[PDB]
This record gives sequence, structure tokens and C-alpha cells, in this order.
Amino acid sequence: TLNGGITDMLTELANFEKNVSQAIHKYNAYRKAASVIAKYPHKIKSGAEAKKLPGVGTKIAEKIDEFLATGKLRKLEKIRQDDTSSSINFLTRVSGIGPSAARKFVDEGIKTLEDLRKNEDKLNHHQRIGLKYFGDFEKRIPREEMLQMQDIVLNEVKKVDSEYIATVCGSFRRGAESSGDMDVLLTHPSFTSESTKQPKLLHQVVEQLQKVHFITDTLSKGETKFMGVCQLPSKNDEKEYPHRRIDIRLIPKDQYYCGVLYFTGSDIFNKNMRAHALEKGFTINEYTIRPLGVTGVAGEPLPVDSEKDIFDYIQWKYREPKDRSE
DNA sequence: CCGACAGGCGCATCAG
DNA sequence: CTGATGCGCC
DNA sequence: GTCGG
Ligand SMILES: Cc1cn([C@H]2C[C@H](O)[C@@H](COP(=O)(O)OP(=O)(O)OP(=O)(O)O)O2)c(=O)[nH]c1=O
Ligand SMILES: [Ca+2]
Ligand SMILES: [Ca+2]
Ligand SMILES: [Ca+2]
Ligand SMILES: [Ca+2]
Ligand SMILES: [Ca+2]
Repeated sequence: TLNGGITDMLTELANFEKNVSQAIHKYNAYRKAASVIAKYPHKIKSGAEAKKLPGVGTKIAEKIDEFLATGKLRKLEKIRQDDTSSSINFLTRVSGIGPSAARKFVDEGIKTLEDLRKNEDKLNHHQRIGLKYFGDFEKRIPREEMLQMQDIVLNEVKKVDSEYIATVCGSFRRGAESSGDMDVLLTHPSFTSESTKQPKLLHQVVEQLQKVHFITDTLSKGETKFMGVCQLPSKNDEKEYPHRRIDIRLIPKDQYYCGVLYFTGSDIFNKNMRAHALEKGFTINEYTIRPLGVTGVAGEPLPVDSEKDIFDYIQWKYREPKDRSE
């Protein structure tokens, strides 16, 4: 809210660049400026003042002056009138339609939800499901429901095997009062970086959640990652709960801390933290943190005993999950 | 002034 | 069929 | 679009 007009404008420009221009680095640079501006605890009074922040440059600062003097941005006002742009942006809101497929559909005359519904034969499976649940998936999930979903998944996981650990991550672990979707990190002692002693580890969890009707559809599913759809049970004479997006990630149990750091996010925080690690001569993924030698070649995995360890290597003070938001 | 911009899973498709 | 590439997603 | 070497 504090600089909400500025950060909205930048986010809309970041969406344009991603969805229409297909310029991912301009997308990320707009999101970086938005983010830095959103954490800045003063009402921004001029572009030159925003320019002082990291990630705000000449061009964003010029935009901020226009937005502050007039309350709008001519560049955006054009984009909002351009039918093609608006159509491509709209279509990418369906889960599974990205910038490329949206452009392709729009060239073929497919411009509306109505158009999508009467051409589902042209959609892959993921897209079919994102169309079927189009409105449900743009709804947020109150924490109260996240808590009941957590209770279902943890209990069903335990029925399959008491040694599974399932932790709910993303915005939920960051303490948010609502979440866009559910993210579940899964470990079992039989799957470590050194061996897989049991097959089907994730499949069995998925099967059990389909059996009790919690999971209702599958978008994609391999050996370590499941992306699908789930729904809380509703009681007599009640409206059904919306269908929700669910992601489950099986991580080797000895790499839990790298895994949970990745899966807690936010996405921007991970980009920032991983970019900072490179500046310090490390690389971080969801499995490990490793030094970067002269070559640019990644060395051997550093011992990691906690989340804070990872922060220590790159000389950052610990941030608790709830301070990793925005 | 200009490389580099986080890192990787699953899926669809293309060349051979 | 394998292996490489890019899309869409987290 | 931005920035540090
Ligand atoms: C989208 C995205 C997510 N992630 C990681 C960090 C996120 O917290 C988690 C992704 O799940 P998301 O559910 O996309 O993110 P979220 O839980 O933070 O936000 P929301 O409340 O809207 O659901 O995975 C990345 O590392 N990079 C990315 O680009
Ligand atoms: Ca700056
Ligand atoms: Ca989409
Ligand atoms: Ca989420
Ligand atoms: Ca998710
Ligand atoms: Ca139903």
C-alpha cells in the first residue's frame, strides 16, 4: 500500500515483458525494482529518490516521475488498449499456457475463455485442467483452510509410512494469512543423496491422497515432483470448497535444509539469495550449496546442518521464514 | 561499456 | 528408441 | 532494465 501505485505499475510492466515481449530479464528487473520499492519505508517523492535503491535505474526512475506527476503511465495506457497484448496476457492466466502458447492461440483466433472452452481438443492435459479450474485457481486459500489441508496430508502420509516427514512450505511456512497454493516437502529415510532404497516413494503418497479423494487431478508427476489439484471435503448441504493447486516435492532426507530453504521462498528471496551466493563464490540449489572455483566449475557439497548454515556460508544474518516475504 | 542476470523438474517435440 | 532443446512451472 | 568490474 505505501508505494502501491508505483509497485502495481512496475508489476504490470513486468507481466507485459514476460507474457507479451517474452523478455525474461526485463521481467525480472521490473520485479526486482517492485520488490525493493515495496520494502522501502518512505512515501517515494521523486524518481531521483527511487534511483538510489538497488535495481532502480534511469528508466524506471523516469517512469516513476511520470506516474507521480500524472497518476498514470502512457506506456501502460497504450498496452491496455492493444487487443493482442491483452489477449496474450489474459490467456497466460490459464495454468499451463505460457507466453509462447498464448501468442500461438491468439494468432489462431483464440482470444477468450469462450474460445478456449470450445477448442479443448487443442489443449494439452495440464491446460485442459487449468481451464477446467480457471476461476478456482485464481482464488486464494485462507490459512484456516491451509491448516485443514495440512492436517489431511500429514495424517494420510503417516498412514502410508510413519517414517515419511511432510512439511508444508511456501507462503504458509512464511506465516501468511492466505496462500495461493499448497506446497509439500516430503522426505523418507530410504531416499538420500547416496541411494534410493525404496521405489515409488512419492507415487504411494499420491495414491493414498487420491484414495481419500483429497487429490482430484494430476498435472504432472515424476519421481521427485508432483503437480496437481486437491479439494477439502465439504459437509452436508454446503457449497463445495474450490479446487486448489498442490505441489509435492520429494527431497533426499540428508538434503532437507537446502530443500526447505528452496521450498519456503519467496521466489524473489531465493533469486536474491542465490545471486548473492554467486557474488560470494557459491552456488545454491534445492539440494546443496557448493563453492565456485576459478573455472566456474562447482565443487563439492559443503556440510550443512541447518538452514542458518547456508546463510552463514554467504555471510548473511539468519532471516526467519516470515521475513522472507515479498 | 557489456556480460550476466537462480536453478532445476516434467513434458512435448525434433533430429537422427 | 536416445539425447538435446525449450516451454511452463515451482 | 540494471549494475559492477
Ligand atoms: C515461483 C517460484 C517458486 N519458487 C520456490 C519458492 C516458493 O516459496 C515456492 C514456490 O511455490 P509458489 O507456491 O509459487 O510460491 P509461494 O508459496 O511463495 O506463494 P503463494 O502464496 O502465491 O503460493 O518455490 C522458486 O524458487 N522460484 C520460483 O520462480
Ligand atoms: Ca539504483
Ligand atoms: Ca499460465
Ligand atoms: Ca504456494
Ligand atoms: Ca506452489
Ligand atoms: Ca465435486
